[PDB]
Amino acid sequence: MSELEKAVVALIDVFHQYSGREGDKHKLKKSELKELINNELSHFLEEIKEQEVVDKVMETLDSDGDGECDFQEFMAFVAMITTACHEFFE
Amino acid sequence: MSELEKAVVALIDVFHQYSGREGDKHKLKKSELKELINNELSHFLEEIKEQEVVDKVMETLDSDGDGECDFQEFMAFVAMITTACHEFFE
Ligand SMILES: N=C(N)c1ccc(OCCCCCOc2ccc(C(=N)N)cc2)cc1
Ligand SMILES: N=C(N)c1ccc(OCCCCCOc2ccc(C(=N)N)cc2)cc1
Ligand SMILES: N=C(N)c1ccc(OCCCCCOc2ccc(C(=N)N)cc2)cc1
Ligand SMILES: N=C(N)c1ccc(OCCCCCOc2ccc(C(=N)N)cc2)cc1
Ligand SMILES: [Ca+2]
Ligand SMILES: [Ca+2]
Ligand SMILES: [Ca+2]
Ligand SMILES: [Ca+2]
Repeated sequence: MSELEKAVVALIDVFHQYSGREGDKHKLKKSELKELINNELSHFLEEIKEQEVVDKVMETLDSDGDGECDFQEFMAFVAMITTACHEFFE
Repeated sequence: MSELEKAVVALIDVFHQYSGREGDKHKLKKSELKELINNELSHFLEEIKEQEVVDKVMETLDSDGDGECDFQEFMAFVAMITTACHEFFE
């Protein structure tokens, strides 16, 4: 597999390392999303320590109002992160 | 860096391995997009041999009508691919 192809599976891998931990196995609730960010995006994103900060990140990502981040909402999150990296973090 | 963090840079790396080859250094024209697909997505996508097929893929990706695929349009492409992989390719 190519680097692109490996990167694609890595995106799917990380979603499920976190999504299956609690409740709905196919969505990241706030507590799972916090965990993912703090453990998998520690170099790209400031550590989330306040519940308020998890809420605001989840409000941004949650396009269907169920209070959770599903896979396509996660893909939009990845697009935000990648775009920011691409821009050398503003 | 985490696997997620490495995957993010890999997405940026591959865009530029192909985007800088011809013309506008920050966009993939059809010929660059064909090259990327055939060389970097050979396990996920059928090889493109016909110009018609490049055109139709580019028509799908090109949201601002400039006939080229920029970075955010590339990110949507990646979202399509990842979603398809996630779905075990329908
Ligand atoms: N030895 C290690 N484990 C290690 C140390 C640093 C590292 O770094 C990778 C480069 C990331 C570049 C970080 O760039 C920014 C700038 C601003 C913001 C912001 N506040 N929005 C966020 C990120 C990777 C691994
Ligand atoms: N194999 C490679 N090419 C490559 C591999 C690792 C790397 O490590 C970057 C550490 C993260 C810091 C921010 O990463 C970027 C990278 C590229 C762009 C860009 N060209 N837009 C913008 C931001 C950089 C390039
Ligand atoms: N030894 C090698 N170099 C190698 C061989 C196979 C491989 O495979 C990875 C798994 C990809 C699974 C492929 O699954 C589909 C199913 C349907 C379509 C479709 N027609 N849309 C596209 C892809 C990777 C490396
Ligand atoms: N470290 C890992 N976990 C892992 C690493 C590599 C891998 O190789 C898959 C080859 C590509 C074939 C299609 O890949 C997928 C993978 C996961 C899902 C899913 N769970 N939705 C859907 C499709 C699978 C899992
Ligand atoms: Ca869950
Ligand atoms: Ca949602
Ligand atoms: Ca170009
Ligand atoms: Ca365009």
